[PDB]
Amino acid sequence: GSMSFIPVAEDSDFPIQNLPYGVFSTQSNPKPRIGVAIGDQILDLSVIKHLFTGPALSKHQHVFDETTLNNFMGLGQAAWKEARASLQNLLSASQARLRDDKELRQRAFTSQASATMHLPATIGDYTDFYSSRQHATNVGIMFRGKENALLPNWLHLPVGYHGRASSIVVSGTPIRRPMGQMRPDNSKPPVYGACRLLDMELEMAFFVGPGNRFGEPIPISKAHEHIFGMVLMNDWSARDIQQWEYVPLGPFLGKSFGTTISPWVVPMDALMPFVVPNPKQDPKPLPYLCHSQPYTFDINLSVSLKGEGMSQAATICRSNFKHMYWTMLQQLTHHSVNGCNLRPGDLLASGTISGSDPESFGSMLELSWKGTKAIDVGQGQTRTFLLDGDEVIITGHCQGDGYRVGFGQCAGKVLPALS
Amino acid sequence: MSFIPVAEDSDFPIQNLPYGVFSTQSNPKPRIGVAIGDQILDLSVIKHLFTGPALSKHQHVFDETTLNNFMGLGQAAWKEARASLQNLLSASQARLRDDKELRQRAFTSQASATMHLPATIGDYTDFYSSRQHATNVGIMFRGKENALLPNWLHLPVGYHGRASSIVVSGTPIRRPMGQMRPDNSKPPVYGACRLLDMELEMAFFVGPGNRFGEPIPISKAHEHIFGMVLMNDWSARDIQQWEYVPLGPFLGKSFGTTISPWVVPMDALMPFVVPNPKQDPKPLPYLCHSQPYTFDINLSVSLKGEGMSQAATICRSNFKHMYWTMLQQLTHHSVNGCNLRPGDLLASGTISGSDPESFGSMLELSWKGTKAIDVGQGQTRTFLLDGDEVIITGHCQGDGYRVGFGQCAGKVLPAL
Ligand SMILES: [Ca+2]
Ligand SMILES: [Ca+2]
Ligand code: NI
Repeated sequence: GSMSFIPVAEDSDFPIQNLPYGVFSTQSNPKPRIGVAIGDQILDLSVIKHLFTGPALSKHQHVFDETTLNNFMGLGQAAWKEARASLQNLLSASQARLRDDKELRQRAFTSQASATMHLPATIGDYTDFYSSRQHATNVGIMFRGKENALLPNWLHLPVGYHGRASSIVVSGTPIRRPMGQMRPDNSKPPVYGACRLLDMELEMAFFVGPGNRFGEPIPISKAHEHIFGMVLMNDWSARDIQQWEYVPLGPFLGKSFGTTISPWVVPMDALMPFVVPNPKQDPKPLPYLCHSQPYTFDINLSVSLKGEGMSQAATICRSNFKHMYWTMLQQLTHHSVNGCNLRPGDLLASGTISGSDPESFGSMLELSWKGTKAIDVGQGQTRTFLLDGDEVIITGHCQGDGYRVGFGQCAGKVLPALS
Repeated sequence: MSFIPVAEDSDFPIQNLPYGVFSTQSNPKPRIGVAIGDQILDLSVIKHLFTGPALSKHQHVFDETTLNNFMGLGQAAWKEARASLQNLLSASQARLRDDKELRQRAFTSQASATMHLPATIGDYTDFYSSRQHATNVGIMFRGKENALLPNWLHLPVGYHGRASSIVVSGTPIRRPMGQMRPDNSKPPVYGACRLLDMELEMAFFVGPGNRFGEPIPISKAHEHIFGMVLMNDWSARDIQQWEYVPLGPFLGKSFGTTISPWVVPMDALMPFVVPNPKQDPKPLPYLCHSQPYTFDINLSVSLKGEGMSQAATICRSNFKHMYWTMLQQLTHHSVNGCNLRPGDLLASGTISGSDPESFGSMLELSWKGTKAIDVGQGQTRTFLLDGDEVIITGHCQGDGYRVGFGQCAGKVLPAL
C-alpha cells in the first residue's frame, strides 16, 4: 500500500494511488482552477505549481494556472508522469516539503464538500463509439431480430459517430425532458411533443492528450501516448425521437439534448494496475487495428435510479468496462486512420456498456427490454423508461488491496418538458 | 459610394463587406478584417471608430483572433457595425478617408494576406436539405421507388460533423487511407480511398446561442444567423459506404472539410431572398415560417488536374434549390434543448438542382462512376485523381454590383 499525510478512508475513491485531475471553484474564489483529489480534500495545483521543478514541467508551470486541463493534457506523457511522481512524493506521509509547510498547506487544500466542480476541459470534438458487443446485439435483436442482430461491419471496425460537444455537461446538471418530432403511429404523420421514451446510457470516455497533425494517422503502436485519462458518462437518450430521425445519417437530436460526464479525470497511469488481457477478436482485425499491448480494464460500474418520491436509490445495473470488444487503442487508431486530427481535450466514449448478464445491461431500453419488462426499483415502484424527477447516478471503481480507484459521481435529475 | 476603388465585377463592393480573419508577413497575429475592393480593412486598427450604442463598450471584439465574440454580440451589434463600415467607406463619416496616418495602417491588400478560419467552430452540423441530392443518392442506393426515406419530407435530417478537420481555403487535402469492402463475399481491405469526391455546400455561422435546455422558437431563428461561407465536404465514398450503417457518415467525411474565409453577413444577402419552396406535406407548426428565407446564390465548381493547363467548370448550381431553410434547420437543431453556440457551423448538405449540370457531387455527375465527366483537354473523370484541384465560387448578381464569396479551394495530395 501507500499513504498520504492526508487521511484516506479505506473505501475512499481518492487514495494516493488515484490522484485524478479536475477543475473547481469555491465560494471564496470563483475562478475555475485545477485541482487533484486526495481523501476528502482537493490540492490546488496553481498554488503549488512552483513545486513542479522537473525537466518536463519547470518551463510549463503555467498549465496549472489554466481554467481547463487542455494545456496540461496537450503536454504529453513525460509531463503527466512527472506531474504524477511529483504529487506522489509531495502527498507522501513521509515527505516534509508540503506536509510541514503550515501556510502553504493552508491555502493549497480545500474540502471537496466546499467545491463546485466544472467540466474538466474544453471539448473540441466528442465521439461516441459502439464497442459493447452485447449492447449492439441487444439493439440488433429488438430492431431486426435474433438472426440478424449485428450488422456486417461491427466485427471489422470500431463503429462510432460524432456527438454533440456543446451539450456535454458536468455531473449534477439538471436535464430537461426533450421536446421533438416522433412517429408513434406509422399510419399517421409525425407529431411534435415531449419525449416518451427517455433513457440513460452507461458509458466511459477518455480524453485525448497531444493530438496528431491534420493528415497524419496515429499508428496503433503510439496510440497509448495520446490517452490522458477517463471519466464516467451518461449518454441521455430520447429513443422515440431517435428512432424517427436516425436513418440514414445517424443519432442526432435523440442524443444532443444532454450528455453528462463525471468531473474527476482519472489518469491512465492510475488505471494501469487494473489492466487485463484484451478480449479475443474473431474475425482477427486488419493489421492497423492489431496490438498485443494489454489495454482492457477491470472497472466495476454501477447505476442507481431514485424517483422523486423514493428515499433510497435502486441499483438497476452492475457492469464492468472489461466487457468492451474494441479497445481505446483501436478506437483512437481507427479515429485517425483517415488523417482526422484528434486534439487535446477531445472526448472519445465507449458506447453503452452491456455485459452478457441482463443485470449488466447498460440502458433502460435493454433492462426493460423495449418496455416489455418492468424494472424493479424497490417495492411499490417499477420503471420501463425515465420519469420526471428521476435521478440517475453512475459510479465506478477499480478494487485494489486495501484501496480503490474511484471516479466520484456522474449524476443528473430529469426535469419536466416545457410542454 | 466608396472611396476605395472597386472593380465592377469585384466580389467585394460596398454592398458586400464580409468578415474574416487574416494575418500578414509584417504581423503573424490573426486579426479581424473586412474585404473591400482588393483590400482588407483591419478592424483591430479601426476598432475605435465603432462609436455607436451597441459597440462603444464592446470594441474589444474586433481585437480578437476569431469572430466568435462579434458573432456572439447579436443582430443589433452586427447591424450597427455594418452601418458604421458603410458610412466610413463612403466618407459620409470622413474620418477614415482623411486620416492618412490611420488609413495607411488600416488597409492591406488581400493578395498578400494569409486567411485563417473565421471562428473557432465548437460544433459543425451537416444537414441534407437539397431534395434532388437526397433523391439522386436514394435512387443509387435504394432505387427510384424508395428514393427518399420516410422522414425526409418531415424534418431537416442532418448529422454532427467533425469540427477539427474543417480547414480554410487553399489547404491541401490528403487522399485518406481506410477500410473498404469492394467485394461483399470477402473481408474488408485496408488501403487508399478509391472513390474520392467533393460536395458543393454552403454553411452559416451561429450568432448568439441559446441556453442549454431552451429551444430557439422559429420566430426568433433569424436572430441567430450571422452569415455564410462556401463549403466543400470532401468525401471518401468507398470508406463511407462500408462504415455508415447504422450510426452515420464518419471517417468517410472527417479527413477534411474546406470552407471559404470570408463570411458574408446575412444583411448583405437579403436583397437576393426569394420565395420559400412549397413544402408538401406542410411541416409541423414548430417548423413553419412565412418569412422568405431562400436565397438566389449562383454557385460554380471547377476542376483542374495535373497536366491540365485550364480548369473546367463541372457544376453550375444555385443555393435556391434547398427544400428546408436555414431558419427551419436552426429551429430543428435546438428543438430538444440542444445549445447552439457562437461560431457553430450548420451546413446545407450537398446542393443539387434538377438539371444534371447542377448536381453538386462527382458521385452524381458521374452517376456512381458509370458516366465520364468531361473536364476538357481530352480528359475525363469519375472521381478525383491525385493532383486534382477543386475550386468552388459563388455570387449574388445585383444591378451593377455583385455580392461574392471568394474561393473555397483545395488540391488533392497522394495518400501517405
Ligand atoms: Ca451512446
Ligand atoms: Ca455533406
Ligand atoms: Ni506498499
